[PDB]
Amino acid sequence: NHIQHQMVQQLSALEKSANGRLGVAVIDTGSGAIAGWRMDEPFPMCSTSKVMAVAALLKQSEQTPELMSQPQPVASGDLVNYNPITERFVGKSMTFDELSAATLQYSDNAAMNLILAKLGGPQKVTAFARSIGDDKFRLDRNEPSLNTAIPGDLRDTSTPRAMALSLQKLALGDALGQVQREKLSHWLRGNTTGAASIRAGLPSGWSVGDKTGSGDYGTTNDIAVVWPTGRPPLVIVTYFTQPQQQAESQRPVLAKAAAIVASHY
Ligand SMILES: *C(=O)N1C[C@H](NOS(=O)(=O)O)CC[C@H]1C(N)=O
Repeated sequence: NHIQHQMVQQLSALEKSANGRLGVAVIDTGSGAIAGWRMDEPFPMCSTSKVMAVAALLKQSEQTPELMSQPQPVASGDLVNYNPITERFVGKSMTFDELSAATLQYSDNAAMNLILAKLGGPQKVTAFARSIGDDKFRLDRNEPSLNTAIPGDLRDTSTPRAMALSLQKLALGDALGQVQREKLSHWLRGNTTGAASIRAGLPSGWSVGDKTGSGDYGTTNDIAVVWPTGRPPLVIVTYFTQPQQQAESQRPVLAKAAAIVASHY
C-alpha cells in the first residue's frame, strides 16, 4: 500500500459521509505504485465479475480464434432479470463476440449466463482468475443470484487490490494475447453504463474503459482502466456497499472516489 496520508483521510471521510463501506485501489502503471482504502477486504463484485468471465472466454479463443464468431442460440429460457440485448435475439443466435459486447457494454445478464455455460460455469471463471495470479476472486453463482451482496457473505467477492491487479494484467499486461487484450480494452472503452461512476470524477479528455455493477445492499461498483493524457495508464477500482438490503445506489460516491485518486496523480 503506497497511499498517502492525505488520500486515506479523504477516502475515510467519503466513506463516513456516504454511510457505507468503500473499497478503493489505484495502480499507477508507470511506477507500479498501488494505493487505496480497505483494498484487501472482500466486496461483492456484482456485474464487475463479468470482466473476468469475458477474459476467460478470450483466453480460450487464443487457440480457437473462430470461437468468437460461432453462433450461439438464445432462448426465452435463458432470459433472467436484465436482458437488454439478448431479449431481442430469442429464437435466433448471437456470436460470442456479440455476447461479450452485450455483457460488458450493456451488462446483459443472460449474455453472462451464456458465457458461463460455454466456460463450464462460475467455478471455471474462478480457475481462470487463479491462472492469472488472482487468489481472491471467487465466482460461486450465476445470474442473477450472484448479486445478493449480503454483508459477511464471501460468495462472488473479490478485493479492490486483487481486482485492480487482474484488470491491469488483462487489459494492459500480457495475461491475454494481443488481439484479445485489445478487444477487451475496446469493449471496456465502449461501456454505456458508466457515465455517472468513475468517469464522472476524471478529466473529461482522458480515455477510460470501465465495467460497473450494482446489487442489493445498495452495492455500487466500478472498475476502470484510465489512459490520462501524456502519461502512463492508471487502474482504478471503486467498490461500495451499504448497511441495509434496500439501500439505494450511490454512483456519486464512486465519482468522488475517482476524483480523489485522480487528483493525487
Ligand atoms: C450487475 O451488477 N448487474 C447487471 C446489471 N448491471 O448494470 S450496471 O452495471 O449498470 O449496474 C444491473 C444490476 C446488476 C444486477 N442486479 O443484475
